[PDB]
Amino acid sequence: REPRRIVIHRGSTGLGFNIVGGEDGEGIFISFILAGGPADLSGELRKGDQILSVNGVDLRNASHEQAAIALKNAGQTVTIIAQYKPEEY
Repeated sequence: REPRRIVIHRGSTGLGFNIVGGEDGEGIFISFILAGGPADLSGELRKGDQILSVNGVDLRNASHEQAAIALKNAGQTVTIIAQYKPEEY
């Protein structure tokens, strides 16, 4: 259950995933992976990954809005530290 570093590049549509959580002690979790999008084709992101950071910005205790912002401001090369945490998701 080690965390992993994933580097994805943004596409017209975006990074290709959605997130949930950010509240009540729940972290930011990947809820949806868009087929064929960058998150999908990383081969390293899954539904149920907790996003621990984005370009080094800690999102462990971040609100959903904070996390969305971080993903948008991360630019064209997005480095995600994710940890697969299905029990919690």
